[PDB]
Amino acid sequence: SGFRKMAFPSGKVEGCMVQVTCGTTTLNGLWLDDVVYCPRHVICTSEDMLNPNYEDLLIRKSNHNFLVQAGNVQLRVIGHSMQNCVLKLKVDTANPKTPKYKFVRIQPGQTFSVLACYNGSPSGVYQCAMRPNFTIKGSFLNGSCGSVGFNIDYDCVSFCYMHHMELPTGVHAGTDLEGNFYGPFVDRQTAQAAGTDTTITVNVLAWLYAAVINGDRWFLNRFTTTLNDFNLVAMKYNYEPLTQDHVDILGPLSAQTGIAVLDMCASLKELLQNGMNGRTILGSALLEDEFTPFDVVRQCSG
Amino acid sequence: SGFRKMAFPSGKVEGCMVQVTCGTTTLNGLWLDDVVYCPRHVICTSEDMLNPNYEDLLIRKSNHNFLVQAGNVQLRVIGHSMQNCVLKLKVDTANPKTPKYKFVRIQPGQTFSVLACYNGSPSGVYQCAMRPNFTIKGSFLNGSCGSVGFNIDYDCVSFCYMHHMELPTGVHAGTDLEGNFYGPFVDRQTAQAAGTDTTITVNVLAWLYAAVINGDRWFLNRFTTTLNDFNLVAMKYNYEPLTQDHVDILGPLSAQTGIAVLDMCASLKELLQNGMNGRTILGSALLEDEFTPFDVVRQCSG
Ligand SMILES: CC(C)n1cc2cc(Nc3cc(=O)n(Cc4ncn(C)n4)c(=O)n3Cc3cc(F)c(F)cc3F)c(Cl)cc2n1
Ligand SMILES: CC(C)n1cc2cc(Nc3cc(=O)n(Cc4ncn(C)n4)c(=O)n3Cc3cc(F)c(F)cc3F)c(Cl)cc2n1
Repeated sequence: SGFRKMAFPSGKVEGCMVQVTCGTTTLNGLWLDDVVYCPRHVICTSEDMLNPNYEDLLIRKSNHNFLVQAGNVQLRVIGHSMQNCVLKLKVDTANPKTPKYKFVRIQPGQTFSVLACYNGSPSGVYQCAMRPNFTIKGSFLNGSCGSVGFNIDYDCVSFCYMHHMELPTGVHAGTDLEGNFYGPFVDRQTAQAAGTDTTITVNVLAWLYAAVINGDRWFLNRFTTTLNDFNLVAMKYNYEPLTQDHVDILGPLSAQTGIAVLDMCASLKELLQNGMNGRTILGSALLEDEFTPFDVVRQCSG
Repeated sequence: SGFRKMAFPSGKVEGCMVQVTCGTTTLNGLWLDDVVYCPRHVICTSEDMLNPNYEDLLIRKSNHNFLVQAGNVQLRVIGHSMQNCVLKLKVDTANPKTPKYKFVRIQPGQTFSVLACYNGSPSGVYQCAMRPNFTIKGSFLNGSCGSVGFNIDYDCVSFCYMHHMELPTGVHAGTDLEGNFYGPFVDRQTAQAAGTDTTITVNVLAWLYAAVINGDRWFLNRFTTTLNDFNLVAMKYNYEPLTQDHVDILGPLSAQTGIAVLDMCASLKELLQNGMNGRTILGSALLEDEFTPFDVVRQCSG
């Protein structure tokens, strides 16, 4: 197909990555104005990591225990606090590369760009989606803790994810920039399982709209459905139910193609019930669920 | 610990993107030190684009016919020349964000990051490969002309691609930074086909090693093959030959996984002859060929 996982240009975020070290424990942090944000796990020694008491651990730290570096350049820490699972270190220098920014908490299905970093040095950028079980299928090595995920709209970086940990199945878990985990996970080095995942229905529908835009439309039928009936069927096939917000974000694709959202729902319901019977959509037998309606419009229309 | 198409961080290149305008024709340029590089197609009017005589068109221009804009700042052009299909505009100010850089010509099968840009403004970043038929399967829209492809090694940006055009099939053609096309194409608005494409065998093997590293092993078998006998089958299926150099560069991945290169070849041979019978590898329903061995080593080990 002519669709790629495309990331946002990463330069605005690259200019904000720093390294934070407490003793020998080291990870990545995010320097915006005169504050550095990073996972509070940095304050753990190896022996603390299993079952940390973060209040007690933080109480015994002072500003002079935190080594924050921009490249090789040390930034002096002049205050510290903890908000949920994020440490906030106030530094004596406002980052001159700070972009316009927001902190946002995203829903499952939403996509974002990840800047994978090691020792405060950006290494790679890629797009990924928040799964319905609140994990991401990222690509992260040891030392990636504190890498961030983001979108860029207008000229403003919306930070939505800070990476904390790998789960036993190789998927990834983390927090928003206010330190609240996505999903039921905790920041301790214990085995935590993600729940069973489901397919992101709103994104599958966006993919079907993308196929229509490109002239691949064999799956359009003469039926419609109600949203409630569709949701009840979807859940029988391990598909997420649609929300009212999902119907709304499909609006532009519906308008562009002239296909009502609930008619697309009826078409997807036929595919769930009957399978693709050997046919392909956009050259594939698999339905893509990590392109949002906004991703589709970006790549089709710019 | 996950496998994604990962691009280089784009910030070093973002700082070099400008807009170039000649008359009403406009596209993207690359500002390094005191020179702006862009496709010479920019000197064409609408009527010229169908069948341009570029040396004629260029002698009919002066420095003041070129408008170069870097954000809200106009750069004064104080000289111009052509190098093959690349226009070089000397400006009166050096770019302070110029990275350390080189111009390189890549080989089919090699990968690079693309920074897609519109009207001099970076819009997205993604990884792609130079196809054996010297096209690229990019994500590019109208106005992307002059976007660049690059790799980053240490702190040095190696520019390898400058985007020119989309072919009727929806794939893309462009030049190196010395203005030579990859492939049999010309910078004329006329329908151009590429040669028949093949699959990049060494890259498929690298990606199968990535699959094994990430625990996806169903396709392994215990057949063995010689390099020659694998190559006879590969060529039958429109796969590129595997050379001894290819075998050598897969060595690190062979060592890591304990799977001899020719044992992986025997696995690939079976996949070509039998298909993947509805199964996936690393979530893909088809054999992926846009990851090089180095790509896999970098993403799976650092
Ligand atoms: C001795 C010094 C140098 N030192 C050791 C450290 C170990 C740490 N623990 C983690 C680091 C990390 O990068 N990741 C992310 C990840 N993504 C994919 N892979 C494979 N790894 C982790 O998951 N962890 C474990 C972990 C991190 C948490 F934030 C958490 F709440 C629980 C965890 F189990 C770290 Cl962070 C620093 C180290 N420094
Ligand atoms: C403002 C007005 C006066 N104006 C119109 C222009 C048209 C131009 N022509 C192209 C622009 C472009 O971005 N792309 C790349 C691309 N990638 C995917 N898509 C769908 N399009 C093109 O392929 N072209 C066509 C094209 C470009 C060449 F460099 C070439 F040698 C032959 C071509 F047919 C341009 Cl470049 C500027 C324009 N300005």
